[PDB]
Amino acid sequence: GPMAMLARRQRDPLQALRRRNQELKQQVDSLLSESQLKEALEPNKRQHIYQRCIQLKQAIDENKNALQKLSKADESAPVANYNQRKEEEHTLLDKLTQQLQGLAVTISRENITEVGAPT
Repeated sequence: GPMAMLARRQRDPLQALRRRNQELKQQVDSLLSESQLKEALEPNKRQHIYQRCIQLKQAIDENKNALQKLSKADESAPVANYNQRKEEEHTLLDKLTQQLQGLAVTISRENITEVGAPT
């Protein structure tokens, strides 16, 4: 068509995924922005942050699954820096996973109301 001049040329799934990963990071930073607020000391907000944390964690794990599935070694695509960027992407997403996971548990243990196991 009349758009035969795409300078982007986003072939590699790594680039598409990285775009989404960068977006996830912005959401994580935003979540931390909530956990950084004094108004977030509100008991109710803790559960709300906990919910947002689980959602993002699910999203990152989803990307991690996608990234693992987009490892076409049977195809002549993984060339040196390709595998390097793929591994480094694991490093970033993993820390974000741990960042949320650690925070989530920390917040989840702010609900020390039930000291037993009721049905």
